[PDB]
Amino acid sequence: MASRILLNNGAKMPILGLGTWKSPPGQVTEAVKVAIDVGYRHIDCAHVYQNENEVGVAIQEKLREQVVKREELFIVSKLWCTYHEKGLVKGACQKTLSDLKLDYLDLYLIHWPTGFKPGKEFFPLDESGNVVPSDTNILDTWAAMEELVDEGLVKAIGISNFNHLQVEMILNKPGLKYKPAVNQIECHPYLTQEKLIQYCQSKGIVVTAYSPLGSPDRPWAKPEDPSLLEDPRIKAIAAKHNKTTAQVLIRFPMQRNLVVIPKSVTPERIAENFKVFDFELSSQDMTTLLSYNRNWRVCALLSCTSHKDYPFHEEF
Ligand SMILES: NC(=O)C1=CN([C@@H]2O[C@H](COP(=O)(O)OP(=O)(O)OC[C@H]3O[C@@H](n4cnc5c(N)ncnc54)[C@H](OP(=O)(O)O)[C@@H]3O)[C@@H](O)[C@H]2O)C=CC1
Ligand SMILES: O=C(O)COc1cc(F)ccc1C(=S)NCc1ccc(Br)cc1F
Ligand SMILES: [Cl-]
Repeated sequence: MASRILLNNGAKMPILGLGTWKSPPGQVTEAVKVAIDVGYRHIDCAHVYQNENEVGVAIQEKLREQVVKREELFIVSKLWCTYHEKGLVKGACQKTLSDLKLDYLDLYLIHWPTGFKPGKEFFPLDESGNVVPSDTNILDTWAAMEELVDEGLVKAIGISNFNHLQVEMILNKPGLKYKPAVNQIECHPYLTQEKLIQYCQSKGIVVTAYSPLGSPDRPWAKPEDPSLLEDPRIKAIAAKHNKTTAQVLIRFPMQRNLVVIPKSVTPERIAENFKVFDFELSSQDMTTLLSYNRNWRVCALLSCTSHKDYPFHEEF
């Protein structure tokens, strides 16, 4: 397959990127260096991951080494929930830029539709454990994102974890200046997301699939949870193609016209996960993988579920 997808800002985005959530700060610099050495040109980052400085060390070294040019990289980060305030968006973006050693981002996403009270804590709680909301809505936050484009800090803006009706609100915003380029959502065979994907694609938004391997390192994993990487039905498809289960799980979203961002800090796996451009899943394989949907999410959070903008009460 072709390696990049055209966005509605006119730029091209690599369809495979390296995820960095949970990548330890003492390992992520090497992970990103290895990734760039073996062909990755897209890194998915976020301020809340607490490792952007270390990701940036790698990016900067590979630019300095002239392994790559800046124009050939596609660096993504995300505005955390405690920075949904007109007066905080630019500084949040600029902190990310400073940490990543960059003068622009290729794509900057609203990480979640929910705004939280600003302050030092990423999840400010009341004494009963509910997240403390911000009164600032997704439309005013979007206008603040648009300003970043108009200041040259970011080349594209988008959204993440927005449900159908939240994407629609964005698209229906009075005075909308820039459409979202991307909606980054969880997507894998147990959470296939057909409805939200069709809605977004029909509107020209590119979808990025996160947790494509089912996030086995998620901190809240339980033993009885389903496991994509161990599912013998998926292992059988992999065996048939002489690929690993992870490689099937990465190729799957690619053939749905999605971008996909598997995370690893293991050099061998970083390389394995990139070797997904020389085989094709059949239509029958694709439909079979889709059939495994069970509406199972890695990323949900009870403390945020009353927030008026919490995204997953809607069907999609
Ligand atoms: N926008 C949002 O709200 C969210 C964004 N994301 C983004 O998506 C990225 C990917 O999702 P994430 O939840 O991290 O989980 P993934 O589904 O990418 O799974 C990562 C886990 O899979 C392991 N792994 C990686 N490659 C292989 C392989 N070839 N064989 C076996 N195991 C493998 C990793 O181990 P190891 O590292 O030890 O090799 C790690 O434990 C995140 O890192 C982040 O960048 C994720 C969640 C939410
Ligand atoms: O979010 C990430 O990218 C990956 O996950 C995280 C990454 C972090 F660095 C810190 C927390 C999370 C959590 S707990 N994320 C889930 C989550 C957060 C906020 C809301 Br609204 C709902 C929700 F489901
Ligand atoms: Cl963030």
